[PDB]
Amino acid sequence: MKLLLFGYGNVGKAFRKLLHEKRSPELNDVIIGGIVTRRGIMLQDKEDFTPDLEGDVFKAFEKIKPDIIVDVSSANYNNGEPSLSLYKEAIKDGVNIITTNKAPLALAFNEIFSLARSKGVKIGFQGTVMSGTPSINLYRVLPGSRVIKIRGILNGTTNFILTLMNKGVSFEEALKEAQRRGYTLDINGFDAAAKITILANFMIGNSVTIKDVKFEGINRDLPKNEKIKLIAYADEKEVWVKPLPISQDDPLYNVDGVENALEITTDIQSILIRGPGAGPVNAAYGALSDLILLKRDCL
Amino acid sequence: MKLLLFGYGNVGKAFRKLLHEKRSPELNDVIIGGIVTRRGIMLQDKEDFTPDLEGDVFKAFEKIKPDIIVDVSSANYNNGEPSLSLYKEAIKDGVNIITTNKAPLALAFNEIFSLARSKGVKIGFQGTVMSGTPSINLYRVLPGSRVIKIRGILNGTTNFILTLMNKGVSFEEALKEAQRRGYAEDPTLDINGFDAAAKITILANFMIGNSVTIKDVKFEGINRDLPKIKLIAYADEKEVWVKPLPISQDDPLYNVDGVENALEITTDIQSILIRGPGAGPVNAAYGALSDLILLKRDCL
Repeated sequence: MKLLLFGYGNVGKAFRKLLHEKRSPELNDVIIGGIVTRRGIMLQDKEDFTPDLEGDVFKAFEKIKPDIIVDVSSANYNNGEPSLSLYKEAIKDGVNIITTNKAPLALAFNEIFSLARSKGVKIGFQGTVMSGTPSINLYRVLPGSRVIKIRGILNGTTNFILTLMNKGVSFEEALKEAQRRGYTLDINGFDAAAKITILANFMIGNSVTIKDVKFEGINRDLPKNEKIKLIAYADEKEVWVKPLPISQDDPLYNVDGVENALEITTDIQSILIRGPGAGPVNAAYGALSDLILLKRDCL
Repeated sequence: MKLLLFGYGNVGKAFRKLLHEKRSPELNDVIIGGIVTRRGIMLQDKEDFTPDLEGDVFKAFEKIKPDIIVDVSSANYNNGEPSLSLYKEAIKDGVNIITTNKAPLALAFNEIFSLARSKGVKIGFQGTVMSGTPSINLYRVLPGSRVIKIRGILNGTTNFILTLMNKGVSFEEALKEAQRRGYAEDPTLDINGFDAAAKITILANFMIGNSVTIKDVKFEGINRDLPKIKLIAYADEKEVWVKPLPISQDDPLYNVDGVENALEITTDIQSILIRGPGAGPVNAAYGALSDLILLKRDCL
């Protein structure tokens, strides 16, 4: 089974490493046939990217004819391209998709998944929400139950800053430190909004796009002497993201640092899952998990 | 596909109800060919149980020839019978098994699963641990990562009592309240840690892999000599135990209160925790229904 890996920053490199650690006999037959970035097309599997050809993901797709596309490229929220048209072409050609790239899903969920459903093509997208902590994939093992609402912390950067602020640290100092660690556009709540959009689509069955979500982020001026979290919320009627003061009896109170959490409420039960929501290995692991599930015929 | 439903107490009745709610198209062709209880064998799927024949689960099995056995019968921790023999006979007949009955798995996991793997038979057992809250099935979507250790709160009754004790209630008063809400009866058997030990045994077997039986678990319960304390069930490659321990405010198990259950799974890559409600007939039946759907998807 031949993969085309689209994107190769830290997540793409971590994925490649996971793949070479031979973690499941389900992946024995899996190779990376090509890697494409801004800088061109490498038609080999190497730790370091050196282009072999000039050209874009469409040229690479035609040349390689992969069985699976793994998209770990940067989210383009303006219009989702080129990943959006890439997924459509992959689906048309019977090529399964594994992705950590939120934009196409947050902009065009119903169109993409309807098209995939019709063609029997599979999409793994665990990596788009809460990295390697089952979220999408948790819902896969909650069959025959209707999700009524979801509430969570879905962004590592802002959780990390809000956690430090609660320890007496300044916004500015906290922001600095988040960046130093590998975490305007970073704190305005948008990332969480895209994530709740995807969850709302998948779990609630509410066909919404990032345009339907009321969100706002964090800043220097938030209330002092209160533990604040950036809460993402969706039910059958509304989808929003906003910073709220949280009380000690709230399950989300001690979800700190880059930890993320999702409270899923169904007809049968309310559950909560929590785990890291940032870190390239974690993101790469969400994609690896999808790849193994795909090989098991379980997406 | 034809099910044989072994047990028709609250879990079985809930299961039959969930099946009839048209919850997934995967269950379109699934019918219950028969229900068996202590009162005999009903060869029909009706809400109200009325036996058509006298006889035990083995007679029903031979008569119906089910594709799947769904075991929601009461756990017999003395020796796991008759469920243990039933599973072996089913496995050897190529009949898949969905179970909420902990006993055979707590006593003879490696024997049962080795046999199933040798025969290519599938076993759904999500319902045995944290009922409807993915636990077993959570691990099914955490592939390619070795589980190093697991820790959890696996028993609602003791957690409820300890939750009250942390808020300043005496052990005696907390137990009374537990008894008032029917969580404990002699409450001796409800608070001795055995239920948690059974569950952690199953989880250790499945997630960590080393053959362990309930006999290998060092477990103790709660009592009036405890001073935020939680009854922690723990397993790694070396050991499996249950004991009351103090938990820090930063610990993800800290607010797992009331009758809630939770499980923390630690791998090389990461630690994750899931929390849910822990016990109830509908919840347990939903664990079995989830297993059935995954079986129909061919994902067990």
